[PDB]
Amino acid sequence: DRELAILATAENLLEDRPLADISVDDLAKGAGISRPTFYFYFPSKEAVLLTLLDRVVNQADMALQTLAENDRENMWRTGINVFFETFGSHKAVTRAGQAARATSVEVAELWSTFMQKWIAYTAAVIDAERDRGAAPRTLPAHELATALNLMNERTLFASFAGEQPSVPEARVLDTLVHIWVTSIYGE
Amino acid sequence: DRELAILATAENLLEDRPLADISVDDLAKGAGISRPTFYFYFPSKEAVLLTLLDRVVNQADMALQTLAENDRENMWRTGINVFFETFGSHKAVTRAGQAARATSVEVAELWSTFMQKWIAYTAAVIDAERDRGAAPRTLPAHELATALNLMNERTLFASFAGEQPSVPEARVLDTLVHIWVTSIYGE
Ligand SMILES: CNCc1ccc(N2CCCCC2)cc1
Ligand SMILES: CNCc1ccc(N2CCCCC2)cc1
Ligand SMILES: CNCc1ccc(N2CCCCC2)cc1
Ligand SMILES: CNCc1ccc(N2CCCCC2)cc1
Repeated sequence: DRELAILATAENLLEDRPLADISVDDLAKGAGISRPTFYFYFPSKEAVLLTLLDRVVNQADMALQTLAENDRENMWRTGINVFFETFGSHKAVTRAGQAARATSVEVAELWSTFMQKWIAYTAAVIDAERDRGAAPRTLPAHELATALNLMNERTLFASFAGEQPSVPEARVLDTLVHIWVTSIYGE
Repeated sequence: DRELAILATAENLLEDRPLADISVDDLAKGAGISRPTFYFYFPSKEAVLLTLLDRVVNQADMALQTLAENDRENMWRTGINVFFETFGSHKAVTRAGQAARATSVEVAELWSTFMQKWIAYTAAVIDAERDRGAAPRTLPAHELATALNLMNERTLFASFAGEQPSVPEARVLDTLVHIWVTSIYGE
């Protein structure tokens, strides 16, 4: 399938260079198609990135939904790990998709919708923990959930991209889980 | 002074539109100078932004240094508030400077150097709290400090920019302080 070959080529090329340094000819060439055939499937390379990002985000969303449908520290660690493993398996798409937020309304909306959904879920679990007496009623659950999920987005991204500063990738899950558990269950 | 007029004009224009939508003629016109006179002071509008960002970051750094040279929850709240009030007083420069990270090595290095400095300081205070028995020895202090400061960067930025999702600006200091205090002092 030619559309899949375009997507595979784009992800492969994003490992080596940013989207600005990839041409439609590069994408068409790697996919084994002509430039006009490429434009049948996508109007631009930015549309290719949007489709790649949608597939990665959808993969994380489906894994989280699978977890949601089935100790306290391990509960949170298993969910945070979905983000760690899913986006960490597509670091080039993740990095390019984060950068495209500044210039693409569709990319920004894709990220925003996903984040709002799992912030709302986080808040609902915190509320449930408070209802059963396991967690104290401290901050508004939705505000706490927002900050913790923004921390995870920024901190996981830093670890993936090798940024300075960053938590080493091999330490970042423990670091985030500690902060989540102490801030959710601590007085 | 013509350089200051350029900087003032750029900050004023960044409140209304991004840097891509501001021309050197716009900057020169607002500053009351010609285009070639502008290029005496700055080689590009991106250099103007870099200078603006350097002034804002330096303002925060000097305020933090003043605090460092002079209860536990209030100690952390007063320091986090430096970031809240300094960058919140220059939201347009802050937003443009964050966006320029993706394309400017000098902007990225400016942010990185500042962040590394106050992560190192945060870690040193955490270590001091552990040395005097006030905080438990849980995560490596530098890793904990890294995640907490990345949370603050991402979460304050979201609140300033009106992003969705975000913590409301009037709630964001309480939210961050809670997470810092529980994760630093909690077992
Ligand atoms: C039964 N709840 C399973 C579960 C499902 C999802 C999560 N996460 C926690 C990390 C943020 C997304 C939601 C945590 C636990
Ligand atoms: C509620 N949203 C939680 C969330 C947490 C982390 C992320 N990211 C996405 C960017 C790469 C790091 C993981 C995205 C969403
Ligand atoms: C005596 N220590 C004062 C003090 C100075 C700086 C801070 N911050 C805390 C927020 C991150 C930057 C460092 C906290 C407390
Ligand atoms: C250790 N660095 C801490 C830090 C915390 C917050 C920020 N930001 C800068 C972007 C706007 C929100 C505040 C920058 C640095």
